Amino acid sequence: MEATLEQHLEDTMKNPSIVGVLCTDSQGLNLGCRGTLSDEHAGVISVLAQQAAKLTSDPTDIPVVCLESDNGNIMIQKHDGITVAVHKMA
Amino acid sequence: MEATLEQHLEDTMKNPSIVGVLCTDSQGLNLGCRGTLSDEHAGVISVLAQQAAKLTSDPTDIPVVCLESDNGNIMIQKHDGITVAVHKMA
Repeated sequence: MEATLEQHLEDTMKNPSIVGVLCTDSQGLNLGCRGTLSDEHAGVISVLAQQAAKLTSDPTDIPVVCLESDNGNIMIQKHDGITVAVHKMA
Repeated sequence: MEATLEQHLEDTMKNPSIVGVLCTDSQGLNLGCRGTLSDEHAGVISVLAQQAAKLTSDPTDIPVVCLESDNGNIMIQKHDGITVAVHKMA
């Protein structure tokens, strides 16, 4: 099959609770984003993921990072090599 | 009253689910720790807290950071000026 990140970001945003999504490589390159998460957030998202990884030794035990505030929650995890951040309200 | 951080760390560790605790200032200075969290983790804990703060504008809306993996969960939050990390198993 032929799948694109752009398609996947569109699919993800169809979830009514998801208000933003952003993907980066391990050095903060913005691979694509929608909604509340934008170019200015990619570096920070990548640093969070890279710092979290330092707090573990494997096997493949990559910690999920969650951020919670009045403006909702952001979940950051690696999937198939890339860093994925999802913002939900609450 | 006269309270010390050392006393507070001892108190915190009495919680049977808490296996580590560490406090830092905003630049990673280790103010005190017990259990699974030690000197080597203070810089990372501080960076996580400082990066999370960049993902918000106030008032006093400091995001709590959670890390979850096979080795449990770490919750990082500011309290009265300092960064506090607590590690629980699961």
